[PDB]
Amino acid sequence: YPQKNAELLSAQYGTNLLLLGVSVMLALAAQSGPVKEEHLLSFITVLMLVQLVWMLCYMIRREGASWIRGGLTMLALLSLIMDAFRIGYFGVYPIVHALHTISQVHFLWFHIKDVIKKYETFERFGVIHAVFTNLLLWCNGVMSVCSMFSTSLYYLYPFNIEYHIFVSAMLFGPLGGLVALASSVSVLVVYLIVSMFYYYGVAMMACMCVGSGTGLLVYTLDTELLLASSLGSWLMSWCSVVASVAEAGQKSPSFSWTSLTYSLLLVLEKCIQNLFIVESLGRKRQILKNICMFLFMCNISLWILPAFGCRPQYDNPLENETFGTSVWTTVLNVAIPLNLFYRMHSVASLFEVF
Amino acid sequence: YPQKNAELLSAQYGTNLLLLGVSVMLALAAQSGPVKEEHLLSFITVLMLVQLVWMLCYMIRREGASWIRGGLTMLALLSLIMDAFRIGYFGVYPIVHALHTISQVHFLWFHIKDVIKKYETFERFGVIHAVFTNLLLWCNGVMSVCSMFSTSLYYLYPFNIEYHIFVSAMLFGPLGGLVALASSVSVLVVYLIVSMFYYYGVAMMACMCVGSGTGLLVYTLDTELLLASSLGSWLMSWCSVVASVAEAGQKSPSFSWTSLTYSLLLVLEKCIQNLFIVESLGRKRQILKNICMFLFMCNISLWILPAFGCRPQYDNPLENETFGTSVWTTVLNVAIPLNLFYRMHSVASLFEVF
Ligand SMILES: CC(C)CCC[C@@H](C)[C@H]1CC[C@H]2[C@@H]3CC=C4C[C@@H](OC(=O)CCC(=O)O)CC[C@]4(C)[C@H]3CC[C@]12C
Ligand SMILES: CC(C)CCC[C@@H](C)[C@H]1CC[C@H]2[C@@H]3CC=C4C[C@@H](OC(=O)CCC(=O)O)CC[C@]4(C)[C@H]3CC[C@]12C
Ligand SMILES: CC(C)CCC[C@@H](C)[C@H]1CC[C@H]2[C@@H]3CC=C4C[C@@H](OC(=O)CCC(=O)O)CC[C@]4(C)[C@H]3CC[C@]12C
Ligand SMILES: CC(C)CCC[C@@H](C)[C@H]1CC[C@H]2[C@@H]3CC=C4C[C@@H](OC(=O)CCC(=O)O)CC[C@]4(C)[C@H]3CC[C@]12C
Ligand SMILES: CC(C)CCC[C@@H](C)[C@H]1CC[C@H]2[C@@H]3CC[C@@H]4C[C@@H](O)CC[C@]4(C)[C@H]3CC[C@]12C
Ligand SMILES: CC(C)CCC[C@@H](C)[C@H]1CC[C@H]2[C@@H]3CC[C@@H]4C[C@@H](O)CC[C@]4(C)[C@H]3CC[C@]12C
Ligand SMILES: CC(C)CCC[C@@H](C)[C@H]1CC[C@H]2[C@@H]3CC[C@@H]4C[C@@H](O)CC[C@]4(C)[C@H]3CC[C@]12C
Ligand SMILES: CC(C)CCC[C@@H](C)[C@H]1CC[C@H]2[C@@H]3CC[C@@H]4C[C@@H](O)CC[C@]4(C)[C@H]3CC[C@]12C
Repeated sequence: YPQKNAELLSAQYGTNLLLLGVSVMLALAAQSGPVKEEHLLSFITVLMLVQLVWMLCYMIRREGASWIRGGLTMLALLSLIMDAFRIGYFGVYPIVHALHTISQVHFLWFHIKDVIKKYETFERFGVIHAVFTNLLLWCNGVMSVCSMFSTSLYYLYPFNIEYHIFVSAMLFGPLGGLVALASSVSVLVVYLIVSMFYYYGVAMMACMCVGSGTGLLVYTLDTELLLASSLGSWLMSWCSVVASVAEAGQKSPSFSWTSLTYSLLLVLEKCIQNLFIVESLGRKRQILKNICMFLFMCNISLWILPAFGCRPQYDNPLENETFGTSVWTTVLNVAIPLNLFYRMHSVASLFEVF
Repeated sequence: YPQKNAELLSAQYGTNLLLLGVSVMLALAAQSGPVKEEHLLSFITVLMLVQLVWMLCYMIRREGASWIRGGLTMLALLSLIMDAFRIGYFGVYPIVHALHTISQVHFLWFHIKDVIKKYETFERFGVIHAVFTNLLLWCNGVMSVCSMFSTSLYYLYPFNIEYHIFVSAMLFGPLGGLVALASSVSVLVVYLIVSMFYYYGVAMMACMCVGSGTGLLVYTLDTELLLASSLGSWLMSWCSVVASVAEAGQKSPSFSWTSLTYSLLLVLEKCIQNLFIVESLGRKRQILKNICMFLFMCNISLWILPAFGCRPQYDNPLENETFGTSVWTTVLNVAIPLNLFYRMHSVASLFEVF
């Protein structure tokens, strides 16, 4: 049997798998009579069950990496406690999801590395199924003692979405840094006990742009992953830029050239850092070392801030009136958990450079 | 200067170019105060002007293929008369668009082939700009004597969108066939002078599936283009399948197992034909020849039918109540002009096989 056809036929299966999801999601976004949320939960439940069964059949037949695995396991633990909370609240979906999570963690830990290397068409259909089950659970995620459950679900939400992003992915000077690490926590605490976030972010992004530009002046999977994760922040930034300029057209002190500069600096920071990292992969070596140090000790600060819930973007009245509550909320729900992945990738890459 | 960075930096530019569009489109879909349609028209007008200027600078510095060029030129002629009608109705956009169309046609005809071969960073930024200007004009297209203008704009609409698809692309037995060619016109005329369309399509897709399957039993850019264009019909089909099943849950004779079979056959037909074509690229040779003949003389029939305006899908009350008028309309607006590209590609490929 020619094996190229398996790549094509499986690929067609995979895209039909995604497109069926889109159809059921579209019929749900419309909030029409015939399609209810339970139909989407049933659908994906059926896809997880199919996956589990595939893994069981595989086990029957068989009669950098450290950072990736650590991130995967910790995200899995958070996505599993997310289900412990859902199950505690009361349906069926959180149980199949918990089983799926446990399965994925185990398979990725022990087999995806080299066991799968020797393969034919069974694995080619299995992997595509897993990729489009995860990449469709991220869709469902993004779309979707009462205060105890609400608080825990809030804090765990970006980690469940990031979990799905991370699994999708796999299946398919120094003094300023050290001060910044303490400042991140200080900003978080004072926020919990708005404008400080934007001022901190602008100052931090300007310093990062200067550092990375200096490093460039002194001078394929990683580049693609950096760009793929960068798109979340780029979308969020351009939404803020469009709303800020549109309001700036009329008489309004809303923007105060602080949300526009912030958004443009975020775009510039990412566009420069991606090149610095890609290029990195006698007296000048020390400054390059200081650049690598100051940069990842800064990356961590901007990764802790959204990770611990200080995110003020959901409370912005400008881009909610401009884009709509559900649209702006969804855009933030996409950009935030992907940004939490990008920053860790950046830290690990800069560390390995150093 | 290292040239790899140009690929990365230009790529970042290109995706930011797309994301800015998305932001302005999102602020427009919301139909909020600050963003009007004129801001989107101004935006893209600015991008075309930039492109034109790029081409002028390029000309200053310089001090299968037949089917592709023919399709491009005829689509350009239809997209240009589209502007002749818009200009006749009265702003600025149709004039810049006409200039853009004339530019593209000329550049693609004489230079894109080999003149650009010798290049550095100017061309790398130029091509990405052109790709994301066209691939964003397709977005605007899809979203958007009065009866004379309405009639002409209706008939020319799929050809303007297909024009943008085609340009995006480039920048980045026998007796049954002969009868089918006459039947396509007969069906078109009787439709203009509904159920016949669905019965014809079901009969035709079942015959195509049998032919292609038989050919497979007897036994990289083209495969990717076939899949990329197939996704339009796959989305449209899964929308019909989801709405049909959801209605089938309740007591309803709407589906009548004619829209569900049609949609599933369309998916199967495409999934089998894509493999037949990819595999194709003593006594059994004659049947294979008959298969190639019967198939492209059938492909043409299903390409003439939507091309000449017999498309009844816009009048479906089921998938408009199920998905919403604007959503179902948009889905058809995507699937139809892409399907018109797929079928021509299929005919040209089968012809070359024969
Ligand atoms: C890298 C490749 C394999 C995937 C590319 C990312 C996808 C996961 C993205 C691409 C476009 C996205 C889709 C864009 C638009 C919509 C429409 C949206 O429907 C709406 O609610 C709009 C208004 C309405 O219809 O109510 C629901 C999510 C969905 C299907 C999307 C979910 C995420 C998708 C599939
Ligand atoms: C990588 C490149 C080449 C692809 C670029 C595609 C992105 C620009 C897409 C992918 C995900 C999309 C988003 C995914 C889903 C939605 C859902 C939609 O929200 C709704 O569900 C409708 C509101 C309601 O619930 O009524 C608004 C559009 C938005 C934010 C989409 C906007 C466009 C995005 C960012
Ligand atoms: C092959 C690569 C380079 C591109 C992939 C195809 C894109 C051209 C597609 C992918 C997802 C699509 C987007 C999906 C979702 C939306 C949301 C949509 O906004 C809505 O109207 C939803 C509800 C609302 O917000 O009112 C407008 C079109 C847009 C931006 C899309 C336009 C076409 C996009 C960018
Ligand atoms: C190639 C693979 C890996 C990517 C799959 C992405 C598709 C599933 C995306 C690309 C284009 C998207 C469509 C582009 C734009 C819209 C606009 C949106 O319509 C609106 O503008 C909102 C209605 C209003 O105007 O109020 C509804 C979703 C829809 C049909 C999107 C549904 C999801 C689609 C088909
Ligand atoms: C990885 C895991 C083993 C340890 C850390 C992950 C955290 C996200 C988890 C671990 C246990 C969780 C806590 C237990 C229950 C709590 C209810 C209420 O009072 C506010 C949130 C509340 C205090 C939770 C916040 C998030 C926590 C702290
Ligand atoms: C690798 C990475 C994915 C791990 C992330 C772990 C964090 C999400 C965990 C670690 C410890 C947790 C905190 C401890 C208890 C806290 C008190 C109460 O107000 C609820 C939030 C509260 C402040 C928690 C927020 C989430 C934290 C910060
Ligand atoms: C390529 C081009 C040179 C020739 C064919 C392309 C067609 C899509 C174009 C050519 C001229 C166009 C016609 C001229 C004006 C007409 C107004 C009204 O009575 C109904 C539509 C109306 C009759 C148009 C239909 C579409 C036509 C027929
Ligand atoms: C290569 C490909 C992109 C070329 C497509 C050309 C067609 C769109 C053109 C060719 C001739 C045109 C027809 C001639 C006049 C017609 C009478 C009136 O009722 C308006 C529609 C009317 C029936 C036209 C529909 C569009 C046609 C069929």
